[PDB]
Amino acid sequence: SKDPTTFPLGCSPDITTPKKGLSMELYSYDFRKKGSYPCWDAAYLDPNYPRTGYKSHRLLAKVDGVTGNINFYYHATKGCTPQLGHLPASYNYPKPLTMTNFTMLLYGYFRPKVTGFHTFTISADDLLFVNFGAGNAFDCCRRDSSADHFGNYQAYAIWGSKTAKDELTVHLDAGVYYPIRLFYNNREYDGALSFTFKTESNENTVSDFSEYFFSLDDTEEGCPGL
Ligand SMILES: CC(=O)N[C@@H]1[C@@H](O[C@@H]2O[C@H](CO)[C@H](O)[C@H](O)[C@H]2O)[C@@H](O)[C@@H](CO)O[C@H]1O
Ligand SMILES: [Ca+2]
Repeated sequence: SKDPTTFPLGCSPDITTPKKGLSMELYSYDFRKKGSYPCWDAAYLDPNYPRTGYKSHRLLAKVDGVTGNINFYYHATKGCTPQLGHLPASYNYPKPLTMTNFTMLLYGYFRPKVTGFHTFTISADDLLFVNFGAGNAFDCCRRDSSADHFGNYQAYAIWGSKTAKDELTVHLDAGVYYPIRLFYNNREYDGALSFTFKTESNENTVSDFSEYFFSLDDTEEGCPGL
């Protein structure tokens, strides 16, 4: 149920109009004390960090309606220094934040337009961990109760690996709502996130998620498929 799979389970909500976009939570991420070498904290790679550790830091912002092109590259100018900047407009959060050092959680549902094999390509500085599918990300219209219980990642990218890029090929059904969780961190300096996909049905890369990302209310019974 929770394991990654090429045939992720999806959801069938009883809702005539879903809400556009994913939800986002932003969290602080500190450097180690001055005189530390390296200056940055390796906590971001603690195995618990994407599940619980990120919540030991300050919740900075919680917003809805994240969609469009969510890709970014923040070029820092100084090492081992908090520097302010902005997320792209697509994130619905125009306040400044420490773009050199922060954590971001996105969640909601991906609804495909076509049926078939989708190949998602991701890259990140410093990390992007992706869950995708009911159970693997969270349970259908039962997100609040299953949010902390995601399974092993469907895809991940870590700066400093051999390549810092990953693919995920999954077969999806058009119009089905698939639970998705993105977890991002910048430890220091530059920060970057790339999230795009292709399908077998044409050669174009999709980078604008405007009619693909949705939010659904939880219900007592949930909204499983099949
Ligand atoms: C490996 C390392 O410590 N590099 C320093 C730079 O910081 C890293 O930058 C990479 C991207 O190149 C990445 O964002 C990583 O998260 C950062 O830790 C930077 O501080 C630079 C300043 O001149 O020095 C490098 O040594
Ligand atoms: Ca970085």
